Amino acid sequence: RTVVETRYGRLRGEMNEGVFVWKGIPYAKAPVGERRFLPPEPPDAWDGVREATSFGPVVMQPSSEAPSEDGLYLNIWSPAADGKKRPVLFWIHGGAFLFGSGSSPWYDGTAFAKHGDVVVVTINYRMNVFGFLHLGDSFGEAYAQAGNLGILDQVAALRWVKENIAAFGGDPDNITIFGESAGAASVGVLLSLPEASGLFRRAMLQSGSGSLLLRSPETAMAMTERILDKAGIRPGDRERLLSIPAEELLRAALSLGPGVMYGPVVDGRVLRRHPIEALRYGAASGIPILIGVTKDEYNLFTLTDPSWTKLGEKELLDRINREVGPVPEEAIRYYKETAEPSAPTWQTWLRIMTYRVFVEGMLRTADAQAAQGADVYMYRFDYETPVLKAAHALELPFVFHNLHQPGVANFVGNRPEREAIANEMHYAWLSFARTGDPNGAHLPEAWPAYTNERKAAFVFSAASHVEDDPFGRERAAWQ
Repeated sequence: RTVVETRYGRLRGEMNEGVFVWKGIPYAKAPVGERRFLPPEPPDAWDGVREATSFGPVVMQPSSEAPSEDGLYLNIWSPAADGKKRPVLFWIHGGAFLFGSGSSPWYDGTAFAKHGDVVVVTINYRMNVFGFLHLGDSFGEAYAQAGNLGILDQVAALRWVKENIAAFGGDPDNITIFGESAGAASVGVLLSLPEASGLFRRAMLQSGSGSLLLRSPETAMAMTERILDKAGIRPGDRERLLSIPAEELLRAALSLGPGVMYGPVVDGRVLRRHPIEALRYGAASGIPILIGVTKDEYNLFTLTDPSWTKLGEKELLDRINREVGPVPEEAIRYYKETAEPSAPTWQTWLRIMTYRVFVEGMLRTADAQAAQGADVYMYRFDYETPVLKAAHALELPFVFHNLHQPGVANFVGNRPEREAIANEMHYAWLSFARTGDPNGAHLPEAWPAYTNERKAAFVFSAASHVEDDPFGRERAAWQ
């Protein structure tokens, strides 16, 4: 029962906690050598039973084997490899398109599989300079898609599942794609992608949207120019581009520091238009979504960049305007009125960042989908949970019910309470993937669908409840 036959050959998995797991399955040919910076290609078939008991290496990233360009692998968890057509949850990890992997223990699919009788798939996709180096036409038409290779890898993994998941006990016609932060931005992009249309039935976006980390061609090209200089690669020198060692190319890129931000590029080749705008044109009509945000998420960014908490009010405001401005005066007045008397100054203003980077994107996405007539379920995660990371969503452990897993901010205190919230989110996510509706007795009260009329959203906290148009006042302040 551990051996499964796919279109490319047989795979041997292993038993774990009562469920079956297959690790390190290649979903595309290794993008090394002459295949570097090129779209993903179908993996080569093999004879015999390939071992799928160990995770494959993770993609190149700043550093269990060592990171490698040969990291296009996926992992599968299932109650049993049969023909029960179970819902399929396809996870796209976050990490600012810079680091991370589907093999990280906090994404272990055992709980979802065991508690919901669903199949779970987690993947790796090319990141940073290997997956998002926008070359444009600088090195020829063959590399015109280099700026979005990470997205293309995700699509290639999705096609592999659509084509082979049935053998692992999953239903190819009931795939729900979900992700957090950069992973949610990836979901947002795929929702708008013609090439991915029909590959999945539903989507869930946790603290992210198609606008998160999205770059314009001009912006992306400017970054590429700096990277190539640091790497000693002359524009148009395909030879050096392909022979430079992976570690050296990665070091060159990282030396630019957190100034360089990776992400999808509306390059007119892979992404023809803004991911959210596309939704307005029906790119994802008929695709239900569950979407939400982590309360005051940008505060978490000050942990990685303390500079925000050491700027004068005027000096802080200017930095915000530079990054997400222009900020209308109506908005400023709103934030001064809602400020917390006991909280430091920067916390008042950083709320502008939380809104522009996370809330607006979610609201635009929900409004676009609702306008198309598709069901939308919106939420705000308020539970205060403890904490070196690039992205800062906080729902993950509760959604995956991986509170035990190592690496997780597992600290003493409120065990029963942490369990209650997990039992609410875990099962609501399972219900959405199963039937397109997160409702059930696992929720203290009904979670109404998001409509322009009521704009209802579920609030997950120690005492979860429904709130009508909670972002209303704030939105009005800007619009």
